[PDB]
Amino acid sequence: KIEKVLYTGKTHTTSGGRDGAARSSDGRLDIQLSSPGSAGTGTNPEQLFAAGWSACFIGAMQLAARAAKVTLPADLAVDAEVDLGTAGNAYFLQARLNVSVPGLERDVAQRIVDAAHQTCPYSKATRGNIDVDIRIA
Amino acid sequence: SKIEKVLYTGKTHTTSGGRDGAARSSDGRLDIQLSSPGSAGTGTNPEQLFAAGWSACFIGAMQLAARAAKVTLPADLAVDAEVDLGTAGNAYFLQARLNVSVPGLERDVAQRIVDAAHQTCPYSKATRGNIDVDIRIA
Repeated sequence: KIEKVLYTGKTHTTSGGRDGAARSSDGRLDIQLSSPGSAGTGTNPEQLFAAGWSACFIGAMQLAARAAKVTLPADLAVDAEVDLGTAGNAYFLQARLNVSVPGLERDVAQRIVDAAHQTCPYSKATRGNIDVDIRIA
Repeated sequence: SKIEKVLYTGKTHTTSGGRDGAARSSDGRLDIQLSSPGSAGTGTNPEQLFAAGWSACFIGAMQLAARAAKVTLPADLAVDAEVDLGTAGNAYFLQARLNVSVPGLERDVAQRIVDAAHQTCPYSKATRGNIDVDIRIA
């Protein structure tokens, strides 16, 4: 249970079927949507979740690196994949985050990635409910 | 291994500089700048992205339920989502509110579709028990 609310992201999302749209309250996000894998030019929940988790993960890595007095490489990146899949009539997500951290000693890099996976609120939100493979790539 | 068949994989490349960042999907369908919401930078953020993604996924689960029940959903269907980033102690957490608008649909049928979507939506499954989620129907 949150004690202090620091920021609220607000969106309005519409759909006419296969194609839709989502716009944030402040216009920062203004995107078209199309069903994942369909013919549409819009994005989808899997791409959105991959982007959002990856961003939050990098921020958590930066926090951890500060606490450890470690400088992260300029070329830090996360290549994420989020699958939609089924078992029977039931749908699930699963995720892979491949962290690119060139220049850091193995142990140092692993400690930072491990701290991030512990502190990242998206990682906390999904803990124990979906499979998540975090690797240094 | 909950998944037996993978239907779709979304792929992204994300970088940040700690003030600006960027995320781009492999097929360029998503191509966004990121900014800290504590700045007035024009980039988006993980809370907006999560709000949008869950909303999109929720609508898709409603569409699935409505199709099977032979229900026509309003063309002006909408989900208004809010995702809070908050703290307890020095630790960060999310919570969410989804407000579903289905103008013209009888409230009985709306409740059936919404209650079904919250059970079957993969984002709702992925977060179950870890964060507070309030679902309302306008």
